[PDB]
Amino acid sequence: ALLERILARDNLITALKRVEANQGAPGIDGVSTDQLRDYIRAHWSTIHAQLLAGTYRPAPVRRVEIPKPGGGTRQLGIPTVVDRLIQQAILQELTPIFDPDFSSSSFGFRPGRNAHDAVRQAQGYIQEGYRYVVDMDLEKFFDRVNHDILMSRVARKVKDKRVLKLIRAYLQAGVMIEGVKVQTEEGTPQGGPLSPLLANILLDDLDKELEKRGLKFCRYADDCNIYVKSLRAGQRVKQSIQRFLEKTLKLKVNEEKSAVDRPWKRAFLGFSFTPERKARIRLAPRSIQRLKQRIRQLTNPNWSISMPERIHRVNQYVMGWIGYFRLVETPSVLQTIEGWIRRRLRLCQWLQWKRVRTRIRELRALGLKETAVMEIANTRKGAWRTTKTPQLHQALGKTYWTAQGLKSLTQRYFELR
DNA sequence: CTCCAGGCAAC
RNA sequence: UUUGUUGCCUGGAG
Ligand SMILES: Nc1ncnc2c1ncn2[C@H]1C[C@H](O)[C@@H](COP(=O)(O)OP(=O)(O)OP(=O)(O)O)O1
Ligand SMILES: [Mg+2]
Repeated sequence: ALLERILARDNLITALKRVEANQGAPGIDGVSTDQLRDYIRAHWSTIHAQLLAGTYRPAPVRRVEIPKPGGGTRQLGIPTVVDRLIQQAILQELTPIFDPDFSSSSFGFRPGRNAHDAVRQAQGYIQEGYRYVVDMDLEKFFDRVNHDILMSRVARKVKDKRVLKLIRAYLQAGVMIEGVKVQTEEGTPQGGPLSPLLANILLDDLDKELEKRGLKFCRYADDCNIYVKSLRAGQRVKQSIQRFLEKTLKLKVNEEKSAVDRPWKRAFLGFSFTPERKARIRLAPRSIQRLKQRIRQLTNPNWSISMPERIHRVNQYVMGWIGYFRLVETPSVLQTIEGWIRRRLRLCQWLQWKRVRTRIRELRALGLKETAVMEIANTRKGAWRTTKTPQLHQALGKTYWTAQGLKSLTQRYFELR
């Protein structure tokens, strides 16, 4: 049956190679992915037997506080490499049981689906005429998952008692706080490979309810939003759907994040929309802000890196960044921040030549005319002031940065379309 | 298409 | 320090 199919050699090797590919930091017992094979070779006889019997209670997860993009802190729960290995093996077999029967409009944590699919569908509704969003998000979503309501929804498709106990064991598994196991009454650990699937299994009913009501929506994990014809209809469905998941499913809603605003006045998966009669996809203000922040630190202040290395490091971020944000239909802002990147990249180039003699040497070598060299080389104007002067645009223009290895943001934006 | 390494995004 | 799912981007071996 199922737990036999989970523990098949072929399934465990694919689960092994995943854990090893991730190179995650060790769980509570300090064994890294680098010695996962040698661990299982030594202890599989004990592990294999113990878990199929129903007795195996897994190792408690490790608590790690990390920052979230919103502002606050996220409590991680890192299982042991073997518990990551086992959870992966469960996930690999449970996926084809549940995933085909998940909603058409569910895009989070699923294979062959991404954030772009969720945004394009969301755009489709506002483009047709449903020009008001019912934005929503849940408070501490993974932490506030009730074990009984989860396992009930798991029990619908998987009838095997051995795996239901195994999944519950991982839910039950505690946290090790300075050498004591603290029991977990509610919540799946953020860090267990099986946790995202379990999250979708619970919210599967939310999709079916919204599908039953005949509502247009796009879900990506807890970030769910429903699109409507007017604000009255949007306000109506907001508190109605709020009470559904709060009583039937028992999950709290984040009222700070949840709102019934216009779609172009809110952010959905790092994107927003435009006021236009056909609503174009644009960058969210935070998406621009985070790019700026990352470019500001990559360009060297008290940091100290080689110049061509920084061009490679900026390329490596920006080319990766535009890989995701290519979905936007506004090259104007992309042209602006590309120019801004160059102005930031001139700040380092300018500060590299501190003395005027080196400035005169480098500008003359670059091909700038002798009148322009002397006019700017010995200026009282600040570094950020001199970066936007006619002289430094000429000497260190887009032509220079392209010829010295810098990848054009807007070029690759077009080349990815 | 599967596999390897480096990265970027969403949650 | 930093786990996880999922998707893509760049290079390499089949
Ligand atoms: N880096 C991550 N590692 C592991 N799980 C994550 C990570 N980021 C997000 N998740 C998971 C766990 C979260 O409960 C779930 C929904 O994300 P998110 O809404 O950002 O956090 P949250 O729902 O726990 O808190 P919040 O109250 O701030 O919305 O996605
Ligand atoms: Mg949330």
